[PDB]
Formats: sequence, C-alpha cells, structure tokens
Amino acid sequence: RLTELREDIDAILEDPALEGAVSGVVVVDTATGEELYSRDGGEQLLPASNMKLFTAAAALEVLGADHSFGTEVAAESAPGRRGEVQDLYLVGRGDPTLSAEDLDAMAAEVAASGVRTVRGDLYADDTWFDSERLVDDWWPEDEPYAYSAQISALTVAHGERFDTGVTEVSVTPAAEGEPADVDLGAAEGYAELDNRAVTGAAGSANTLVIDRPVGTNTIAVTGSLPADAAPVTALRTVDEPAALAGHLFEEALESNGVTVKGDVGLGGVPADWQDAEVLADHTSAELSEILVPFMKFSNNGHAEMLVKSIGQETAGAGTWDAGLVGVEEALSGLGVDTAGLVLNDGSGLSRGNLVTADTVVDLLGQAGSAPWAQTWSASLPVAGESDPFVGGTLANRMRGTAAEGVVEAKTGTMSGVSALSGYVPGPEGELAFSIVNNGHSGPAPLAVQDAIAVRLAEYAGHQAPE
Ligand SMILES: C[C@@H](NC(=O)CCCC[C@@H](N)C(=O)O)C(=O)O
Ligand SMILES: [Mg+2]
Ligand SMILES: [Mg+2]
Repeated sequence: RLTELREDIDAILEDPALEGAVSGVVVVDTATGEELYSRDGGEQLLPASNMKLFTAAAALEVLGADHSFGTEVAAESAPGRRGEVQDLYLVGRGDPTLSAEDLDAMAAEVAASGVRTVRGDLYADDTWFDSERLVDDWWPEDEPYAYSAQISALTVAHGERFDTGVTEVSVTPAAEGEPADVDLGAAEGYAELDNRAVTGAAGSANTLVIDRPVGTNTIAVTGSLPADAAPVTALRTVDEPAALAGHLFEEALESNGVTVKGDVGLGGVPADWQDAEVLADHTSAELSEILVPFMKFSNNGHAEMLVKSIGQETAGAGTWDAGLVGVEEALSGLGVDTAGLVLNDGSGLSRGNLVTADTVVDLLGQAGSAPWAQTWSASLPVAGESDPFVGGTLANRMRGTAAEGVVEAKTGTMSGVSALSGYVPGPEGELAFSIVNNGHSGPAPLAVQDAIAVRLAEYAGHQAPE
C-alpha cells in the first residue's frame, strides 16, 4: 500500500512541465516519523514565500502570540490655557496594520487633550528600525509593486489585507479624445502626478501602463483607456512610507479642529526632551490574529517588519543583520537543524535565500508540538475554500478534489521558482510534506503540486466531495 504511493508520485514527477528542473519532494508521517517518500531531500534550492514559514515560527518563539505593536503622538509639554503646542511627533513602533482610520482616531485624542494649534512643525519618527528600505539583491525594476514596498517603522496599511507602504491608483475614462481621470489615493498631495493617458474610442484597445520610475516619487501613467471600459485600479508603492503617514496625519489633525502651521517631514524625538507628553496612542491586535492576513495572502512587508522586530527583542537593533540571526537562533532552540539554511530576508523575495526540503519538514514537525501550534496552523491557507480569509492563495486550487478543506499549506511562486509545503491531516495519520521546484522554464508547475497533495489526501483517508 506504501509501494503504490511511491509509484504514483514518481509518475507525477515525470511531467513535461518539469523540463530541466530540480525538485525536492519529501513526505513524512508525524505520529511515527516514517519517511514515506524522499527525492533530492538534502539539495539546496530557492524557496520564494515558503521562507515565510521559518520567519513566522521565529516571530512566535521570540515575540510570543500575545504580542502587540504601539504608535504615539508626543509633544515637549502639555498644551496651555490657549491650547498651544510647538512641534509634534508621530512615533511608530513596527505596527504592520495601522490604517487611515487609526490615524483619524489619534487626531481626535490630540484635540480631546486640549490642543487646537500646532505652532511648529509635525514630524514622523520611524527610528525604531534602521532606514535601510530594501534588501541588497532585490531588483530595482520591481520597486513600483506592493510586494516590493519600502520597509519602515511608521507605515500606513491599505485595506482589510493590510498592504503596507502603498497607495491605490484609479483610472476612469472620459469622452473619446479627452485625457483620462487619475486619482492618486492616499498619496494625493504627496506623490507627484505625470498624466499622459488619453481616452480612446468605445471598443478600442486598453493600452494603459502605470509606473513609478526608479528613484522618483512620481506616478507616471501612459496609454489609452476605451470610453466603454470599467475603470481601473492598481496598488503602487511610494518613497518614504513614513513621510506619507505624516502627510496623512496632519490631514486627520486638520479634519479634527487642530491647526498645523508649520511643515511636515522626517525626524526623531530630540532626546534633550526630559519628559515628553504623550497626547495620543494606539495598540494593534495580537500577533496570533495578525498572522492570518500575513500568511493567508503572503504579505512581504509584514515578514520584513517582523524580522526587524526580532532584532529589537533580542538585540535592541531594528536591522536585517540582527533579526536574521534572531530567526536562526530561535529555529535552533526549537530543534531545527539549520545546516542547510541561508537566511537573506524574511519574505522570500531575495534570490539569496536557500532552503532544503528536509529542513522545511523538520520545521513542520517541530512547529506541530510547540505550545503555539494551533495559532500557527490556522494562519496557513486551506485548499479549495471560497472565503479569501480561509482559502487565501489556495482559494481557487484543488476544489472538488479529496484535498478540498483538508490540506493546509503555504505557497510561493517567482520566475523560475515555485513551492508548496504543509499538512495533510487525516485518520490514516497526519502527514507533513514539502515540494520545491527550481529551474523550470515555463509556467510554475502548480498542477504537479496539486496532483501530489490530492494523492496524499486520498492516502490519508479522504474522498472528493460531491
Ligand atoms: C508574493 C508576492 N509576489 C512575489 O513574491 C513575486 C516576486 C516576483 C519577482 C520577479 N522579479 C520575478 O523574478 O518574477 C505577491 O504577489 O504579493
Ligand atoms: Mg493628501
Ligand atoms: Mg475531508
């Protein structure tokens, strides 16, 4: 019965979609320790977002599942009888889920505490982490997109999925011949606009491109939008996430009866301040609840921000150098053999990262018996589930198969690299698996990945729903 399972995974791995590719495939039973299958298990490969598994376990060991993140507004002293302050500071401490609403409610607290004129300048303080925005070997041409957002301690998160350091751009058509309407979203009055886009005839071709040219803070739009087209939206990153958070915070202050008379910029609390007055503050949800949008949708910003938060807890340094050692140590203290690991970031966007399929499975076994095991496995995408917040990146995969609603696994796809790793819980034993593909030269081999997980689910004692 175990001899036939091997013949089918051998046959699945023959597919022409794996032409010139190296693939690590390892399957293990969690109750016994029986290695049911092993192919190139100790070979070093790139993981893409499967590197988030390692990060997320280390964030729970170091910071704990009870951990939350704070944000504050500070002045040198309280406001007077006239209700005047000088300079104000908005100070961030690594919150990956700070919304525009959250800023509005802090701007109400500021007015409630007796302020009605900010006499000086307003400063944004992100000095809880270093000001290294991107990783060394990330590619400059990817910088306009939400997954390559710059890293900061003061960052504003968009929408219910909490995409940091970005703004939503909207393009609406007018009459044929007239320029199209571009909205910059939150970054209105912060980022610059370069609108070169026109409206085309009804039924003409959509040729619209939205860019942020490298080393600028400009949204550049070109092409035609047909008069009969549904309007277009796109998330785009900005330069200095903290300066935007600043810009968005004085708008909130102004909307709330507090007047800012000076300028807005970056800067930290002067230190010659002996007793700063805290006029407003906010507290995030706990890390266990934050792990859900993070792991279900594969958030890169969250992972890089959590690394730098590990550097603070272990060393007092908000840095990739220090946090990456913290990840490595915490993984060891849990029992993982980290001989084959090369750690260059938390998200897995770096092509400097290397894992092995034996290492991922080792992690999945150790995380299975850790005190925080249920909050860990809840964050992982479930196969074939409609609900975005239950299915995540596996929402439209393995539906109508024996794996629907059963297989819990993390994904990770890039040019030349793709991976699926997680749990197959069932009555015939709870399984752990890792599939890692490198070197393929077409579409990512997602159906080969699906095919194995489905076959393992039938082996674990499941059937396709009807
Ligand atoms: C998970 C995240 N995207 C990525 O990691 C996509 C990485 C693309 C890198 C690109 N230079 C390439 O090589 O194709 C996202 O879609 O949010
Ligand atoms: Mg604005
Ligand atoms: Mg089932």
